[PDB]
Amino acid sequence: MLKKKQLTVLDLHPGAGKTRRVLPEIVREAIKKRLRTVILAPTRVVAAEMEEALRGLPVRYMTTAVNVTHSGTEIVDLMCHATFTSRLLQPIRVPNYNLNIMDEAHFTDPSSIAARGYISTRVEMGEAAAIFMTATPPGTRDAFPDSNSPIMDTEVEVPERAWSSGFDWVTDHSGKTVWFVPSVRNGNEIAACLTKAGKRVIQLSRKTFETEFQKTKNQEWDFVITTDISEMGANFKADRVIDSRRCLKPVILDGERVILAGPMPVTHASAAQRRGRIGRNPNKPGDEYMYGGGCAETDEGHAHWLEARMLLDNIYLQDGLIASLYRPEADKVAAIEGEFKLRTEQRKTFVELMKRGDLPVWLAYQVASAGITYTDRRWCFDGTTNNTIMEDSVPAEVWTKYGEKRVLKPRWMDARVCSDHAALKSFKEFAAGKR
Ligand SMILES: COc1ccc2[nH]cc(CN(C)C)c2c1
Repeated sequence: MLKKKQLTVLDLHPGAGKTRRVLPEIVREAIKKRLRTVILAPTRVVAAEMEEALRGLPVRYMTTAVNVTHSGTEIVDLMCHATFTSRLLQPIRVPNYNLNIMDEAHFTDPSSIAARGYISTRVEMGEAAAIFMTATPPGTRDAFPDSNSPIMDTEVEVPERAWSSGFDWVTDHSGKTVWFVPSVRNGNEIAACLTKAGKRVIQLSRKTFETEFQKTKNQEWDFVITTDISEMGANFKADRVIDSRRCLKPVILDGERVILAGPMPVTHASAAQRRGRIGRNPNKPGDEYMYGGGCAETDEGHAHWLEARMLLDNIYLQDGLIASLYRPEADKVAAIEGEFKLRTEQRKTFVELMKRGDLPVWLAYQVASAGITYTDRRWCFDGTTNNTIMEDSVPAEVWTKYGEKRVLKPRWMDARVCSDHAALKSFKEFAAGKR
């Protein structure tokens, strides 16, 4: 696998040992060959599982995930997908890694797509080797891959709302259930229904993931209610997955606004990763997968692939050259390589709006490309009336940095800034100049 100009897709089935058995063998070989190596974890929870698997190999942990003292002699770096892309965008030297290993390489967050595009471009140029580890590479059509033990697959109607009757099979279960919901808000309503029926529920989403995931280890629980983030290598001691098979799709309408479309069907990759949370113990057959809909290729036209192009257009590769998307996912967006390339100062603004501002890529780009500076929040208030953000069915209001109460009415509307209570709270703090 470790020959230059090679990209290997390590597509062993979920629970086959990619992370705990194969990755340490690769790293040991890399260190033997003196290859400067990066290991890309999708989340800090995976970064911590990798540290355990790699314990006593010389690896530099470039993450808060882990508390380890580095010797300064490591040639193997480990960091999150998002950190890799972040450091590429910033005026910080990223070494030209000879070997690029991406774990959970199916991850469809914009920074992950961009990282794959950058790495695969370097391999295509003959500059580096790469290994993408995932049971579900781009365009997979198999929602039911092999498992360590047999799975009971049942097509069943799955609740997406509180229920009073008709789903006795959900609560009649005496084991532990991981339930994939299409949104935080939908998870909140299901979680409250289960709690009222006496169940112990933990809720996971992107913003709460590291903190809340520890509860699945530290305390007893009956249900985990999670968004699609638990597709990226999150392990549970569970015997059932309930899968809505639905997700929200960010969609850019008329180049002008982002809406959250759906819920609509997940991809086959997503369905296989949701299912792949169970059947992992060869000694525990008959884990159950209950699925509530079909799969479809809903990544086509999904805003994440356009956002990935915005990131890659702003990463230096060589002279004016621009990294392409990884070939199998390059048709998911109709974008012109370089159309989003920003001048030095606008690019700095773009980066800060993402890193400090915590704005979605698409929205960061609109602001930066309009020549607005990072701390100038007038655009949060000067949009058309149709861009008014609602809070409990009244216009949301914030005090501006000037001390004026104003209606939140952003010049560009991205539904992700107000998709749930936590998101809207964060965007109000931004509009107020609080970060
Ligand atoms: C106070 O102003 C309001 C309250 C409720 C509303 N429902 C629809 C609109 C108009 N839209 C631009 C928010 C509206 C305005």
